[PDB]
Amino acid sequence: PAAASTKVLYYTDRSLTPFLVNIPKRLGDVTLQDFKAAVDRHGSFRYHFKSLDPEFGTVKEEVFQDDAVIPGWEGKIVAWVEE
Repeated sequence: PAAASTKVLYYTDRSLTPFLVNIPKRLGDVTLQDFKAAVDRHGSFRYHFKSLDPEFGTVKEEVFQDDAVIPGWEGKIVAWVEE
């Protein structure tokens, strides 16, 4: 009966070292607004997520809408947060 959880790694322009945070939701249910809340960083950002495209393989996909579902990579989320 354990609560849902997704491991989230994200890179910012400032740091060469990525940040690690956990979101209390199942991958597939996690939305951009969930991700933004975990990051909790004000400013004008773009958000790219590591994803598997069926034609091109590993890609970075951008997500715009707050209610939009975040793609995962090997059951986790790997993200780039760019100012």
